[PDB]
This record gives sequence, C-alpha cells and structure tokens, in this order.
Amino acid sequence: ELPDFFQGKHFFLYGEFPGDERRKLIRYVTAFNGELEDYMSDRVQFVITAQEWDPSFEEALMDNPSLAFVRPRWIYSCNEKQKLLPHQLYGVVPQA
Repeated sequence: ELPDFFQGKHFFLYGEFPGDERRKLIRYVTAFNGELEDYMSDRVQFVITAQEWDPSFEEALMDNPSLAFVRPRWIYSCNEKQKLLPHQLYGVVPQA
C-alpha cells in the first residue's frame, strides 16, 4: 500500500508554483500522509518552495525555528525512492 513517511509533518507550499506542480506536491504529500497547511502558522514544519529565500522566512523563523525550507525536488525524490529523505539535501538557504 501507501508508505506513510510524512506521518505527522505539516507542509506549506510557499512559492508561485507551475499549477500542476502544486497538485503533484499536494498529491505526493497527502499521499504519504503528509499534513498540508493553507497558511504559515506554528503547525508548519516544512515550507516547500520552488522560489527563492524570502525575508518572510526570517520573521517566520524568528517565531518558529523548527522550520525547514525545502524545495519540491525533495518531495519528489522522496517518493521516487519510497523513503523519507533528509530535506537537508534539498534545502533553501538565503544565499549570503
């Protein structure tokens, strides 16, 4: 059946996404039993973004440090292996 590695992890798609991508994500997330948020709030553990580092992150960060800023590629490869991959490999850091 369906592997449930996103168990109790909440996501947030931050970017401007290529329409069907958002779908894929959501498909893939919920598919793996991921939780999906409709707004940045304390529940969030991973912010998925195709976009680039945003000042927003920081303030969000300095209010909820646990945050991960991963790029979609993670969510894919995750499925693409049927395993929880360290988001670190697919991270988003302000470049500076």
